[PDB]
Amino acid sequence: QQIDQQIEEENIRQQRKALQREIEDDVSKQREIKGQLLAEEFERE
Repeated sequence: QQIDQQIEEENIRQQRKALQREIEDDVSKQREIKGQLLAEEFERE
């Protein structure tokens, strides 16, 4: 039974990555939004 659950302990060490993927979305959006907004700043002059 301990081995059965020793394996589960590793199964659980194996959500952070999906948040990491999200981290990159956060980065891309803000980076590109700054460019979109500067393009808007000119359009809005």
